[PDB]
Amino acid sequence: MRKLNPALEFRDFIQVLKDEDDLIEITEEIDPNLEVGAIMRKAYESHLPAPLFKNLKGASKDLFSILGCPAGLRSKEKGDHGRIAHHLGLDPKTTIKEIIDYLLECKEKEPLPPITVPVSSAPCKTHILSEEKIHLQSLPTPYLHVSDGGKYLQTYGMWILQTPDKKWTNWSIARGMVVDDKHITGLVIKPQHIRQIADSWAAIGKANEIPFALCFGVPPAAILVSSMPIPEGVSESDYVGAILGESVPVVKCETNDLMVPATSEMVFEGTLSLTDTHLEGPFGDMHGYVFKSQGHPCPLYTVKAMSYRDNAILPVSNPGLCTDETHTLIGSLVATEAKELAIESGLPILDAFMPYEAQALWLILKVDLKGLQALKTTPEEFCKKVGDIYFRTKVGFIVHEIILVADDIDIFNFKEVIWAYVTRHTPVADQMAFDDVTSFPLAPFVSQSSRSKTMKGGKCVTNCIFRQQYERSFDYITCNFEKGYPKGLVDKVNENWKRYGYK
Amino acid sequence: RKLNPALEFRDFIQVLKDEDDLIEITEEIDPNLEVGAIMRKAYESHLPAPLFKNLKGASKDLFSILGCPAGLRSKEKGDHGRIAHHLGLDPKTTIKEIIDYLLECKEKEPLPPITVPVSSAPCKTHILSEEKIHLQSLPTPYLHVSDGGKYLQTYGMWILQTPDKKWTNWSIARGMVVDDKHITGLVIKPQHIRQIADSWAAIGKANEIPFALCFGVPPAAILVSSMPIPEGVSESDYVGAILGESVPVVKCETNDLMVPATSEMVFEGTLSLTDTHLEGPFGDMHGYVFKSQGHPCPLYTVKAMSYRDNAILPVSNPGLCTDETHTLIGSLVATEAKELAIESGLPILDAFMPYEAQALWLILKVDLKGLQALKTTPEEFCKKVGDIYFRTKVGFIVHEIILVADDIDIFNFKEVIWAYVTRHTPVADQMAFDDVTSFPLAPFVSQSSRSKTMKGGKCVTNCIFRQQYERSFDYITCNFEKGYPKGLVDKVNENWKRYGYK
Ligand SMILES: Cc1cc2c3c(c1C)C(C)(C)CC=[N+]3c1c([nH]c(=O)[nH]c1=O)N2C[C@H](O)[C@H](O)[C@H](O)COP(=O)(O)O
Ligand SMILES: Cc1cc2c3c(c1C)C(C)(C)CC=[N+]3c1c([nH]c(=O)[nH]c1=O)N2C[C@H](O)[C@H](O)[C@H](O)COP(=O)(O)O
Ligand SMILES: [K+]
Ligand SMILES: [K+]
Ligand SMILES: [Mn+2]
Ligand SMILES: [Mn+2]
Repeated sequence: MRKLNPALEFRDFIQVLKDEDDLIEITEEIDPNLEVGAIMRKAYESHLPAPLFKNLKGASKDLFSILGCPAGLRSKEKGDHGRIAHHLGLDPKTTIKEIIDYLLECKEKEPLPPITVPVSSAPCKTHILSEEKIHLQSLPTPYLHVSDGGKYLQTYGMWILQTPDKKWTNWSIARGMVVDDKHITGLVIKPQHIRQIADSWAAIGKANEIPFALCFGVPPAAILVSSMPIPEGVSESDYVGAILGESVPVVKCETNDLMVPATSEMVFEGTLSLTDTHLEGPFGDMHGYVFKSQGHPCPLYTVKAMSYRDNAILPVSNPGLCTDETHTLIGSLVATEAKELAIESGLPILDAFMPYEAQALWLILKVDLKGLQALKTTPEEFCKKVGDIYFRTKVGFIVHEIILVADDIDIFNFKEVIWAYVTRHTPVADQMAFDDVTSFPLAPFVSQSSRSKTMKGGKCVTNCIFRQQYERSFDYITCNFEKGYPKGLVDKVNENWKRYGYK
Repeated sequence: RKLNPALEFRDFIQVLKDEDDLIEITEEIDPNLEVGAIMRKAYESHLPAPLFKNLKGASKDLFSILGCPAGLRSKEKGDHGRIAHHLGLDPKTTIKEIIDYLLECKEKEPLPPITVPVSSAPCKTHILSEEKIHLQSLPTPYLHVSDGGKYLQTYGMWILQTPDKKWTNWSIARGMVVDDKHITGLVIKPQHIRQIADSWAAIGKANEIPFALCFGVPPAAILVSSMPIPEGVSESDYVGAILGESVPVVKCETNDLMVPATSEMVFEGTLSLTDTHLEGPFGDMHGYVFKSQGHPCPLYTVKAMSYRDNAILPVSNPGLCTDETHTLIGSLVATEAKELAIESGLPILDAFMPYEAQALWLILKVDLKGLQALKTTPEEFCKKVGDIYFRTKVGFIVHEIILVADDIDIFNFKEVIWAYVTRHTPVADQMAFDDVTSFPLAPFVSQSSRSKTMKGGKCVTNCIFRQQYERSFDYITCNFEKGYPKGLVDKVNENWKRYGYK
């Protein structure tokens, strides 16, 4: 078998998961109407192998297979974050901390802008359809959740938009549903870069004609960085190239000047209008709900051209209850940028993480107690400093509760987090509300209350650092097996376990 | 005959053996740390309970240790089966069914204990008078690093009786060996051990309260010992109702208290509230040993002991979830919490204290039809709820009451945490109670200034959407079992193996 590069090539990503027994090719006919979604949910929820649906009801030979759960969790024996690790070309057993720290290290690497390759060598140019041959309604697009507002073709593809001055090309994920034979609609909302760039087209009189590309089965490093809140003005492609150690190979679109990854499974091209809008949503989302007939108009994308590979594969995320990509990518790439912001701001933080169990609503900051102690501060002042750094930023947008814990908590393990949360904060008294900051409109407690009108508040910083940890050493015993007892005793017990009779 | 694990501690051990849920460790184990460490490993992976048959320093009779008598075990055998066996219930009975059974038992005729012959009573097999009491000779475990001492009393039953003899209380409260004749332990309000002790102090007998301390009692008894049943009600009579028969008892050597005839060990003597000794710290239900944070507690003077051949000390070693301080303490508060909701007219279907929340969170499953009939608001309902629970003994340990609608399975922490984070606005949906009694054991209380006031720091958290207070609100829960029509869910489960899943 060839040497696999799953960060660079979507199909190598598929092969590496086969070789790890982490992918199940389903060859029997599966209905894109709910059945795909339901299988994906069953697989996410027990951390099982990713399904590749090779035989979809209503598919042509090329359009398409579906890959579900591309960044779901899997058994610990294989490395439970192996799928995320493979998007970055890392050892499958890498921890999430290491994943995060690698993304931060790649920020100081030389950015490698994309490299144009010949069209004759680019798999995404194998088939080219011009406008009259665009028939979105004939694609076997999944209907992912009951009461979704339409069929969501765009759950794990990359939108490419570029500023008018050509200086900033943004790659990002935002949901899109098929509206009719030629149109997609989806979220283009503040403070997302896709809206920022669309607005820069509006600012010069071209709100009804913004060029885009939508690419599926891009280099897995590209799709991951597509979900990451990197800074404005920074073209994702260049940071992808630093992650990969090589420039992303690209080709020009058929109908505009945008560059698309040469190994994409499927490329859609066209223009976006902010002034022609269509009812969109609802969509089963990151917090675990479909709220019925709660759609709202969004912009229309007119598809004008398409290109694709033989036997093309559509990667799909089907969000809901933890754990899926809206938790493993959205949350952790937020936590990555929250750590960066801590470094920028000088907060005494070791790590950051968004527990999956908290539906990417909670941001846990692991506080370096010595560094905290060096500030000579109080919980009230420190919680204010922290909330003020995070809750007015794009990075802090999805976050409604920042939880501060000492450096004895493994924040990446929710058994330790929930322990620290309930045992170390006094309800209400240890929580600081932030009334005036922008609410995340998707939080169900926000959207299903009068706060959906006012758009402000409902966020807090929760102090789970004991008062004495603001001042000095505080040595207590954590009462479990591994931490509670001397290393000699833990080993002795572990060595003799079978001999005792445990079977 | 038939084993009766509810009535006999040794039948309880036998049915755990019969289910491969008990490991008899026959090599030498040190009660210094090693027992407690083995126990922690067992609890934390829901493994078979250890029976330590050969403790360093033990005599032939005093003693073996059974750890984890109410720990959780594999779902295959019934994960709550140890608790079900304390009540003589099917081992696969769920904790909801356990709770509802305890509530049913409240309607049965109470059966007070019946005296049986001393000659037949196992707990009278060996009898020691005062001079032969040597508590330092017992292989008492040192359960956690930095414990204040060796806690003999973690899963036994204190017996105190009011001076007028109308109420005999059975309860568990920790106790450590002080010296060769004395134990010290918690005796705090609002617990009944303290309430009864105070009634003795009011008539000039604070320094001479009769007590008995019993180990390896009838498991139904040790379970009700951890339950906050009403004041004035003798546990023995409800334990009777649970068993379908009177607990068999015998009189103490040195006082008038009645002890279970099948007890493994009985210690007797006098409690003094006014002779105190440094007690603790102890690794307790919230998961911490706070080093050198002991406090003065009453002294128990042991004047007599009796015991069986080959006696067994049952032991609980608390800490991170899950152990008896969560499965018994929490669930038994929940049981009385549900009973209180019924008596107070709240529309509560079920109550539970998730193990993950270290018995600090009480979840109340609200009947939405009942809530809607109230025509109330969240603010009013949260007040009503906190007022009912936080001002009474049953609410003592609980710092946060979480209200959820009837679509949440409160026995499943995946649904509870999902509902918690998604359905309440941080701070705005929380109502603080400032003037209620704090649980002194909560680490956020003990390690703050609130340790000096003992007031406040409790809250009710509203996880019921605003619309659910008024009318129907049909939304889709985005998971496999709830999100999809039943026919599809069944179809996927039937075809799973054929897809290629293994
Ligand atoms: C991984 C992932 C990220 C989604 C996402 C999903 C996934 C799988 C979906 C498709 C399943 C459902 C909803 N999503 C949207 C989304 N951002 C957004 O504006 N609208 C969305 O609809 N995000 C987040 C978005 O990709 C991140 O906020 C990026 O930081 C945005 O890029 P930018 O920083 O360049 O604006
Ligand atoms: C099961 C159980 C219950 C403990 C307990 C433990 C266990 C295993 C320990 C021994 C491992 C550690 C600490 N415990 C104490 C405790 N109550 C108390 O006042 N002091 C305690 O030290 N409890 C709770 C007590 O048993 C319940 O609150 C009962 O409601 C008390 O009975 P009462 O209502 O008759 O007063
Ligand atoms: K991005
Ligand atoms: K009791
Ligand atoms: Mn961007
Ligand atoms: Mn009582």
